[PDB]
Parts: sequence; structure tokens; C-alpha cells
Amino acid sequence: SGEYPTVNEIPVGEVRLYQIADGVWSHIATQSFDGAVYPSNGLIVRDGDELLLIDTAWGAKNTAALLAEIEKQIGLPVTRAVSTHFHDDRVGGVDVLRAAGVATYASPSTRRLAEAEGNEIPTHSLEGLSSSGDAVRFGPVELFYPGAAHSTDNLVVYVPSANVLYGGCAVHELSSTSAGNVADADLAEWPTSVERIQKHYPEAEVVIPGHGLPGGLDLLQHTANVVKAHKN
Ligand SMILES: C[C@@H](c1cccc2c(-c3ccc(CS(C)(=O)=O)c(F)c3)c(C(=O)O)[nH]c12)N1CC(CCCN)OC1=O
Ligand SMILES: [Zn+2]
Ligand SMILES: [Zn+2]
Repeated sequence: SGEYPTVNEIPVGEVRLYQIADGVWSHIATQSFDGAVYPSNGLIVRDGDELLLIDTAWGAKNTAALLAEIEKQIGLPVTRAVSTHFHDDRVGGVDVLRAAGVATYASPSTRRLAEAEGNEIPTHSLEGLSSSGDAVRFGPVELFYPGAAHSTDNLVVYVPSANVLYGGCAVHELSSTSAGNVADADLAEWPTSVERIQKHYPEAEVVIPGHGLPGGLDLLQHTANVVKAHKN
């Protein structure tokens, strides 16, 4: 009923949308992994009379439910999707998207890692993002590669019309107590990558983490703080 949703409102298999700004929504779903349940976020950005999707809803059935929820709540077609790194919370559901008319994109690094992991593989490669600090335009967003953080391939997304910074899994929510799933992380480079984000997007008004509640720019410093303590 208006607050940002959590698992206690999200059974696995259901998707909720949350209006972030004009023409910007997050999507929230939940999934089981290794016997625990987690929420995860993605983004939807209005692109004229179409929609750009950032990240799947963490699995095939969640992603089908996402498309249904978008049709119910927004009613514009999703034409393109970008996955911001290679893990299942970002690409699991790409096959569903591809069979629903959506053109799927990721960096070549993400595509290679997804293929090696046995995860679903976006169709199209996003060039121009291979060096930290690189940025490219993609419809109504800017894609930015900050350097290695949660993963070596993680991308962040900026919506300039609304000053919305979608950090993906390189950014944690303010309540976080540790740096999340660090299996593929670079804890030593992560603060430097976060500093790059802070320097590039100083006018961000909303910051959305890969998992958990949006807030403001403090999410970036908080992330650096929890990661430094995790490394140590
Ligand atoms: C599918 C993904 C994965 C699965 C399960 C959980 C997460 C988490 C996670 C965990 C805890 C918290 C709360 S908190 C900040 O307070 O701790 C959280 F916010 C996020 C993250 C992430 O942090 O983004 N991602 C997860 N996977 C799979 C995987 C294995 C790759 C092996 N090569 O690696 C990975 O990330
Ligand atoms: Zn991940
Ligand atoms: Zn994640």
C-alpha cells in the first residue's frame, strides 16, 4: 500500500512495481537460493511509447510474471533489456524475454561470464564499456562501467531525466550488514569503483541498490563502508 515492498509482501513468483519518478519504476521479486529467500530489484524506464528493462526478475517464472505486471500496470511494450552482470538475478529470465519479443543486451564481459557459469546469455554485446569510467547511451539511460566491485563486469545505470542512479549489485541498501554475495567480488577494488560512481553522478537524487530499499547518495558511502569491513 505504498511503501517499498519487501518479501513479506512478495511471495516467490510474484512481482511488484514501484514508481520511482516520472517514467521510472523499479521491479521487485523474490527468489530462493541455497535455502534462503532474497529480494532483488531491477529497473523499467519509459522510452517514448516503449519500455527499456534493466535486469530480469531472477528466474524464468518471475520474469514471465514481471512482463504480466508491466502489461497490467503500464501497458507499453518492453522492447529492449540490459543485464548489469552475469548472475542469475540479472540474466535468469533472458530466455523468457527473448521469446516475448525483447532484444537482450549485456557487455561482452557479462556474456562470456554468463556462458561460462551456465547462466542465460543476452543476445547482443554492448561495446564501449570495457574500461573503468566508460559510459555509453542506451535509449533513455546512460550505462557506466565503474570497475570491478560486486563482480568484474557490473554496470550501473543512470536515468538523466530523473537523476536516478541504479547501482545494481555494486550498491547495497542502508540496512546492509555485510557486502552480500561476494563469490565473484573484488573487495579491494570495490571502494575505488564506488568512488568512481560518486564522482561521475554527484547529482543523483535516488539511488537504487541491486537488493533492498532505495535511498539517496548515502547508499554509496555505506556500501564502501560495509565492503571495507568485509575485506577486513
Ligand atoms: C544470484 C546471486 C545471489 C544469490 C543469493 C544472494 C545474493 C545476494 C545478497 C545476499 C545478501 C544480501 C543482504 S546483505 C547486503 O545485508 O548481506 C543481499 F542484499 C544480497 C547478492 C548480491 O549481494 O548481489 N547476490 C546473490 N549470486 C550467485 C552467486 C554465485 C556465483 C558463483 N560463481 O553470486 C551471486 O551474487
Ligand atoms: Zn551478483
Ligand atoms: Zn545481486
